[PDB]
Amino acid sequence: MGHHHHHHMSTVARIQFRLPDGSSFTNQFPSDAPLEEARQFAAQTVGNTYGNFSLATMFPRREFTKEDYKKKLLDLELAPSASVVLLPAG
Repeated sequence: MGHHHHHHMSTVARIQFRLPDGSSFTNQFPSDAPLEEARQFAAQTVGNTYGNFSLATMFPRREFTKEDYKKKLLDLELAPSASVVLLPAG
């Protein structure tokens, strides 16, 4: 685009966990911390409600795989902010 200044403020990522309810909750996830943390954190809240929900990013909409969870957050460019999409099954 036209810049040459990256990495200076911080080294963490921000994700917004949404849901069918309409609202969403924002959390703090480092650029290295596992992505599953956001998944388990949301699931731990309700315990058992969504069931078989699917998590994905807003754009460019590429879906999430088993590797996306095991790996870090910034691995898929989540910093400094990102959005998710819940696809519950019931």
